[PDB]
Amino acid sequence: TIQPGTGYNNGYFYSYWNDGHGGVTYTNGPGGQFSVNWSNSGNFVGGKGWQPGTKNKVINFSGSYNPNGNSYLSVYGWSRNPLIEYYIVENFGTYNPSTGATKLGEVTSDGSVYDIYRTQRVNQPSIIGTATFYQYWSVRRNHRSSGSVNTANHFNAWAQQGLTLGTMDYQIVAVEGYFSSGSASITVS
Amino acid sequence: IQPGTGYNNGYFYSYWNDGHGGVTYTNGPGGQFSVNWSNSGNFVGGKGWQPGTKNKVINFSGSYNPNGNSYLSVYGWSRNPLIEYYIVENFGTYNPSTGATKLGEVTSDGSVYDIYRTQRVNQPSIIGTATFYQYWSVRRNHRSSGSVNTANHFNAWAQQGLTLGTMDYQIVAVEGYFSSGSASITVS
Repeated sequence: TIQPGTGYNNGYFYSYWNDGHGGVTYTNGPGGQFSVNWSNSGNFVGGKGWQPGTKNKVINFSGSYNPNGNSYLSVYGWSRNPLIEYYIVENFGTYNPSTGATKLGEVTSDGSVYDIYRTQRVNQPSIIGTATFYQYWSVRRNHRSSGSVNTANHFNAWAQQGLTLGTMDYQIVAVEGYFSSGSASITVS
Repeated sequence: IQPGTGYNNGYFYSYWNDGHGGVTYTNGPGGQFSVNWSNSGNFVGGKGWQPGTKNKVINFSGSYNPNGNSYLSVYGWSRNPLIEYYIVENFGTYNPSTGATKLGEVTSDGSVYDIYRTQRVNQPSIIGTATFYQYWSVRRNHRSSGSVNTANHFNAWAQQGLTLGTMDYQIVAVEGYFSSGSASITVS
């Protein structure tokens, strides 16, 4: 009933994307809440937040996150000029999504050490169309499904290692899945 | 001893420096060598084989105490194509793969290694000044003793399209770069 796309719900921006593989139900709830239920999904990512995001937003989230297989829960966003995709990963399922990415260093924020990484995406889908761009990762060592993310600590850590922010695009708390099943119910503020 | 190559107590050795001063390379009994350095320039030296092989299992043991920029590695070259390579087992204050292009990961001898390549442009080499690629495997679990199955690295590199030519020397080496330290390493 909610199809892949973007828009606003109950005051919050939301984005939902899938590869058309079937097996994902994304729902928007009251306020900053969204749920995802999935079963033998393909690749998807969806959630609530802001458009545009900012370089110093403190993002609060709370709820339940129950992946069965490949999945992660993150602050997810994009920047323009240069085109950048980024993830501050708060929890993941059966696969560490930083695997294969180049480690850049570490940062401490909001009660955990994070490992930071970058990888190059070549001719991949993006907010401006097929493109080659860098994808930044900050992966929390102490997994959780509630908390507060001071995005500035991660942007500062990435910038130390090559990141430049031109103009911010969207910035959401998102659940990603990749050929897996699960449920999640997350509220953003 | 002075910068050069040779054999000592059954082992090939190579010692190179940039002329800056501040480093002593010493050959010891059997497969042992030591390095002591203090405000050095750039150097690399150690013991092993000439030529090395693409399936050698290399054993090293001892003490490695860098104070600054340094690494401990299986170090060697191939010819045709000219390739310089490092399987880095430990390092000091700087990750020598910094800025190199990551090609993948390989698990070997008790650790995940990150695999990289970079290009050296008009740089010193075993055949003179040249431009050539440099392959890296960098151990995540740092150690100063252990066993290196070189085939696991060479095969992983090949899978990422990193061809090796005819093998030249292959040693366990201590490198330093504008730093101080001591090391005592025995190869077998």
